[PDB]
Amino acid sequence: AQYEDGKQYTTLEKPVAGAPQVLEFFSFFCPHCYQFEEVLHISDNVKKKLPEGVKMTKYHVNFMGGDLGKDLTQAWAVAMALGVEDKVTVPLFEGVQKTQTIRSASDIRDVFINAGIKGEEYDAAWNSFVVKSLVAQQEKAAADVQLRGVPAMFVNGKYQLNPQGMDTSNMDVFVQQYADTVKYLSEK
Repeated sequence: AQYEDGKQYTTLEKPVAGAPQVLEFFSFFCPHCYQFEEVLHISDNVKKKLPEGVKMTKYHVNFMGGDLGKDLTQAWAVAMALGVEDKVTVPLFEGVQKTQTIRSASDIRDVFINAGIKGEEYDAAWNSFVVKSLVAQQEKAAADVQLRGVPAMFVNGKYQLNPQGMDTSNMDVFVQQYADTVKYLSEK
């Protein structure tokens, strides 16, 4: 066939009920995730090919970068609660991987301040129980698919994107193939 299990996607043998439709996992410590965000704009190009009525979820993971990795999952929860994902994603990647100026929770906070979120507002979100359960959701979702690797995408709690089985000669071709596969899996 053209799309075959174990080729452009794998099937979970332990399918996950009540999962978000399109679920993406990442880490600001994850180098391909940096690529997925800055260079390839994967999340974006997928949305452009997803149907009417499909919501897109993206979660951070703990298993890279130790104590800062966890700080970063809470911070992403703050970002989701405030709706400021599009303003902090890039300086967080670049602060962790490019300039390496993010070394503590306080440096993470600085990115939010610089991005125009107010101190009072960041610290109140940081410390709120709404952010705690949002942290809990991110962790529960990673837990349900026994996640050991990022970047990762899951469709309808049963399919996992397998980017290794797509070719990377051409960046644009890789992206479209990736998105088209998400579209295929979506309609399944």
